[PDB]
Amino acid sequence: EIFKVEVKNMGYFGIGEFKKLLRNTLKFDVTKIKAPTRKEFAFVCFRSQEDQQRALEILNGYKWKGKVLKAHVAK
Ligand SMILES: [Cl-]
Ligand SMILES: [Cl-]
Ligand SMILES: [Cl-]
Ligand SMILES: [Cl-]
Ligand SMILES: [Cl-]
Ligand SMILES: [Cl-]
Ligand SMILES: [Cl-]
Ligand SMILES: [Cl-]
Ligand SMILES: [Cl-]
Ligand SMILES: [Cl-]
Ligand SMILES: [Cl-]
Ligand SMILES: [Cl-]
Ligand SMILES: [Cl-]
Ligand SMILES: [Cl-]
Ligand SMILES: [Cl-]
Ligand SMILES: [Cl-]
Ligand SMILES: [Cl-]
Ligand code: NA
Ligand code: NA
Ligand code: NA
Ligand code: NA
Ligand code: NA
Ligand code: NA
Ligand code: NA
Repeated sequence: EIFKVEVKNMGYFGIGEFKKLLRNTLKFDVTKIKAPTRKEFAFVCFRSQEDQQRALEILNGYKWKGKVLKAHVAK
């Protein structure tokens, strides 16, 4: 089943940097990322609901690449 979020207020970023944050720094089990413009927003899907819930708790308020990130569930 699908456990998706949208990360917002990202400013400019690289996909390598973002996948590092999610998978190396925060140890999320990421199944998929759609951030095609490399700015402002990224959709992410996690293998478990636990990581989706974890991503929303952590990323809301998380200072990264000069920005205070926000995140919400995505359908
Ligand atoms: Cl920026
Ligand atoms: Cl932004
Ligand atoms: Cl960029
Ligand atoms: Cl990068
Ligand atoms: Cl990039
Ligand atoms: Cl990096
Ligand atoms: Cl990081
Ligand atoms: Cl985690
Ligand atoms: Cl992907
Ligand atoms: Cl799409
Ligand atoms: Cl992408
Ligand atoms: Cl592209
Ligand atoms: Cl689950
Ligand atoms: Cl988890
Ligand atoms: Cl919050
Ligand atoms: Cl924080
Ligand atoms: Cl800063
Ligand atoms: Na934004
Ligand atoms: Na980085
Ligand atoms: Na890792
Ligand atoms: Na693309
Ligand atoms: Na748009
Ligand atoms: Na922070
Ligand atoms: Na959405």
